Amino acid sequence: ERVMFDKITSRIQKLCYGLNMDFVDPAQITMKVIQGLYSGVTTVELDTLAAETAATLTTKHPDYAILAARIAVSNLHKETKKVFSDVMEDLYNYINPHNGKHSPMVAKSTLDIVLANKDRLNSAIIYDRDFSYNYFGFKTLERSYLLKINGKVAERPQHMLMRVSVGIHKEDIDAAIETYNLLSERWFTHASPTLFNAGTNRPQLSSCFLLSMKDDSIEGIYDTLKQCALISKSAGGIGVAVSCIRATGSYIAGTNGNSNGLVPMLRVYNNTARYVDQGPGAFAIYLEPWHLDIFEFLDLKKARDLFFALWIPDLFMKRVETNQDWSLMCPNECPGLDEVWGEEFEKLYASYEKQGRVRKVVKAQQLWYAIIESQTETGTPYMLYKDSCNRKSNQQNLGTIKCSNLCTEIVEYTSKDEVAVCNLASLALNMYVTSEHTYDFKKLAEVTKVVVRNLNKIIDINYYPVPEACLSNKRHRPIGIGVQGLADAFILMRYPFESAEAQLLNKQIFETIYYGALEASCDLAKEQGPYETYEGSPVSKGILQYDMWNVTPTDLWDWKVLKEKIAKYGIRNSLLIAPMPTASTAQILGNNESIEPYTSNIYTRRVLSGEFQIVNPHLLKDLTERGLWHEEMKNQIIACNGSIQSIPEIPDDLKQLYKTVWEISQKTVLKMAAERGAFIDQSQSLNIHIAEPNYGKLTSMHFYGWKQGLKTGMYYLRTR
Ligand SMILES: Cc1cn([C@H]2C[C@H](O)[C@@H](COP(=O)(O)OP(=O)(O)OP(=O)(O)O)O2)c(=O)[nH]c1=O
Ligand SMILES: [Mg+2]
Repeated sequence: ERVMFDKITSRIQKLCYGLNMDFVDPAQITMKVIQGLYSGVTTVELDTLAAETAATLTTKHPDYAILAARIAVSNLHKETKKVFSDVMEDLYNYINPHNGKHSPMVAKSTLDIVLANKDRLNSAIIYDRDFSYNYFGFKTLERSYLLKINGKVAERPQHMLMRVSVGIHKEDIDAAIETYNLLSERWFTHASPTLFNAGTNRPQLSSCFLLSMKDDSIEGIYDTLKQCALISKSAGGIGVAVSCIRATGSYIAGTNGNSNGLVPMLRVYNNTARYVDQGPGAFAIYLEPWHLDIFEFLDLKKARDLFFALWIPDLFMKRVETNQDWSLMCPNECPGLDEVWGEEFEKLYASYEKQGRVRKVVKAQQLWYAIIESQTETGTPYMLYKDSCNRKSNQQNLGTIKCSNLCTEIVEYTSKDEVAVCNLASLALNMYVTSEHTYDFKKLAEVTKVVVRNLNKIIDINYYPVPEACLSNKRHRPIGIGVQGLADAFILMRYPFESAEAQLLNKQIFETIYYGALEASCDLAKEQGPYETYEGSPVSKGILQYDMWNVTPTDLWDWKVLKEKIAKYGIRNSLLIAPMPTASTAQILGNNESIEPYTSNIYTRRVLSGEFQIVNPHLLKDLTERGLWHEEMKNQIIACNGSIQSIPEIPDDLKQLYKTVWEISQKTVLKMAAERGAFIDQSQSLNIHIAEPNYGKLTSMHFYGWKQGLKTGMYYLRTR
């Protein structure tokens, strides 16, 4: 009797294994999916209509997103070949059908390793792991990370991961399989470039590059510009130290004229970033605040493809705080201020002052408030503390570090002959919480060892866009291991972000990563010898990052014994740790970004023409299981900008747990950054969230960060 309303309900019901059926209701999906109408429709339109329908119910319970993903994945599975070696073969044999030209999508060398070991590699893969993404993390993979033939996905998520593994580990099949298992289980992820390009020809595997301007001359300026344009060709973020370029109106000997300053120079850099965007290039431009063009620099963005950062010496900060004057200089009149830091900077700068080699004197506080006025409008410039960066860098023996990278986590040496490179991965901190609410530190360490070994192998396979990058990387072998899902780990342990329980876990997590990392880096040194510039470095003198912060680790790990291992063998890598923003990879694994708390408990994702409302999944489980969740409450939470603090019916323990970043003290945020920072040998990407900007309050956040010892005081300022 008409009927046939279940039928499709059963198809949906089939993929609900393990979901919370108190809130997931297949019939609800079918009521919208039916309206399926059509005589000419089949088993392909629903699956995509049911997946979309399930995904909009993510606001009723999080398992709807898991159901949406299973529907979408099983659908992808039937439009895809199962066998890995066969997808790689088709990727290689791709003839671009309308230019005629053979255009292989994987490297011949990769495919040949694959075909030579297909039985082991094909059978190592477990396709049910493709079902472990939530809908939105799957659609991100589908959009950018799975190779397409015809505009039709050929790679399963498993196929992509296995390519990446073989791409990294080559003929080492044991390694490749181990890394496959870690990645497919989600214990860590490689950074986006690695996922895109490993196993391909053109394996541009790195994330960001750092440059110093070659010299203060048209010649110099345009070599650097070229270098930037070549790097931009290959998935490059860029940081550029620009302080050695002479100021506006300074004398040019050879044309008897006057320099045009930084601004019109940077117009060229800005247009090169717009122009070379693979076909959206972004350069971060780093200036020291003594440079005479500082005011015009802080007023420009008010240059859309440039991002601005101050490389700040302690002296400037002391001058601001004691209300003294601040001398602005042209680097051509006063050379080498950017080649030197700390005492040696303060003395040389002071000496130019005593000589009256000064182009303008301002009150330090006039410049200070130009800076924070800039930050209020654009949220830039980024605030980096030059002297902290150098004082606590294991690359010290190389010389003064002139800048950081696009996202402020990388503090590495650069020069005329060297472009610094960021080789990146992240650990998924939430995955290490046991089902018994304890933190598995030993597994964390063991995973970090694997990441180190992979990042070292990447240094050696990478396609470098300029030879100065290659030289840099091979000489010092730095690596940047970050994290994601710290907020999620806290919540899974039931710790409020500001609680003493989290503050200790926070310190222990990062003791552990630095420990494992050093341990693998030392094991690699035993096998292959220390990196070339290791003799001289603070680590070669028995000094580790925490010693530079005058911090004593907790009792969790035996540092005495590691130091003996390092004293004997050295380490393979000049630097190891750098919590980066993880914007794209966090969105794939379904964690919150990096070290950041949840910015809001309700947020939207776009998926093509779709717009989806998502509730903090930890929160939504808590609210649903306490019979508190309904639509009228969702709308109250939206009306309070994602806060649950003024909703009377939520118990105060959950309110503590689900504070948004706006409601968490930024002083605490900056403090925990300094505390884990003692075990981070580079820096960390650290935004400040102040609800409504207040010049006094911002000045006070900056000085707190500076005094805590942070290398990066502030990435972006966010106001809402
Ligand atoms: C030639 C030129 C230089 N400049 C700036 C950019 C460089 O930082 C700076 C020096 O340019 P240079 O090309 O070095 O000029 P120069 O060879 O005369 O060198 P010097 O004066 O050192 O003896 O002048 C302009 O702004 N516009 C110009 O047209
Ligand atoms: Mg010159």
